[PDB]
Amino acid sequence: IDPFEMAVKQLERAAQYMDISEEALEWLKKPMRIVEVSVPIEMDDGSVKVFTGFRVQHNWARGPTKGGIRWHPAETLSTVKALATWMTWKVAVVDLPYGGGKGGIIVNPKELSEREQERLARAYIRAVYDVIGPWTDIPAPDVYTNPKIMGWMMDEYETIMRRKGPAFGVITGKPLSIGGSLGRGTATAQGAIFTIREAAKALGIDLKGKKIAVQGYGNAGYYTAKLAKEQLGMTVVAVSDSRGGIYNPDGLDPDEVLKWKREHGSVKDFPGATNITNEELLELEVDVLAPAAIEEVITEKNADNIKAKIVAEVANGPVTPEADDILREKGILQIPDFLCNAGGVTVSYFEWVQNINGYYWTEEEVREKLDKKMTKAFWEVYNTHKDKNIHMRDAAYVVAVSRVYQAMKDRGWVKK
Ligand SMILES: N[C@@H](CCC(=O)O)C(=O)O
Repeated sequence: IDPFEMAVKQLERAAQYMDISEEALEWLKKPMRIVEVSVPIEMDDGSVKVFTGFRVQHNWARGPTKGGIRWHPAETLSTVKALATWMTWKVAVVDLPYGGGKGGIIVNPKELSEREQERLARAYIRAVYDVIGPWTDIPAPDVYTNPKIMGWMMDEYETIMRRKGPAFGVITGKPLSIGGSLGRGTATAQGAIFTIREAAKALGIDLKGKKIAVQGYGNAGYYTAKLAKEQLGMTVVAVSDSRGGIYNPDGLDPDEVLKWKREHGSVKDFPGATNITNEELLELEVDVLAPAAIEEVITEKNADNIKAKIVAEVANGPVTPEADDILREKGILQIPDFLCNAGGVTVSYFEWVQNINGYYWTEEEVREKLDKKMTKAFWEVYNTHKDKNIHMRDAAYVVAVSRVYQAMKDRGWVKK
């Protein structure tokens, strides 16, 4: 199924639940600027290979667009457009002065050396310089892209820009040595934890000593479990990676689980825990469940058997819309996927602010500001959910589209 068409259908479903003019919907259904460029690099053997690069800016009514760059062999122009459309709503729901943007290169980075990767980043910057900038379009790290490529890209942009302005702020996710920001490694987990705490407050639940289950034990899942156990004082009872899963009644130690996974390549055979599967984790009876792994793990097949009371969609769209309806019917409070993991883009916004201002904050200030933003966004989404009697995902979509529509109307782009 085409990603851009799914995004458009999602937008139309959201518009069904709110009062928006037809011209505004038609404007929002089309990216405002799409740039496709050729990216030529010199290979180590001396030959020149040309790659295809994309840079889609869906909307910039609220401010400069924001979005990461993907380096995937199966990259398409439609995926870029859909992800830029999603990024628009993601930055709108958390109330940032940002638009929607996305970039990508059709390349397999596993077969590229470090020098070839640097050449690719510099050539991409040289190609898309005319449509990016500190106040025009701020790229970010994404799949198969790391802060090292961000630093290379920033260096190339500063070289082209002749240091005439805040070249640090042209791109986020940079190393701390060059315009980096603190708390960029646990941004998603921190935002998810804040949203879970706000959900527990809204449901009247004391999380102290409660049970949490985390599916996926990568960067987001591990840090989410660790932060939950530390800050929320809850009991982490079960985790699971792509290989397998483990379950413990009393509770596990996430640091020990990560050490075991590093030692043996998987979380399986952990002492004091019973080896289980991802599925058995899904129907595990816990107060909070945080799927932080491969998307679409909750479908119609297993929606009715979910015993979780709070489902924090840390991953990108892990719940099927029919599964969404089934979970809403049972009275389970869900958190929209693009609202729960909005901590990363919020911390990227903080990094951009620090780069623009030339003044950098500490870990405590970043954590406090992230807490404030996540708490306010979640409370607004929940209030819309309760007032309009619609789904949480639908409420978040309504909030984001309403903000973007108001920004468009204030600019005079749409007269209705
Ligand atoms: N948060 C975005 C990435 C873009 C960014 O962090 O700036 C995503 O994972 O979809």
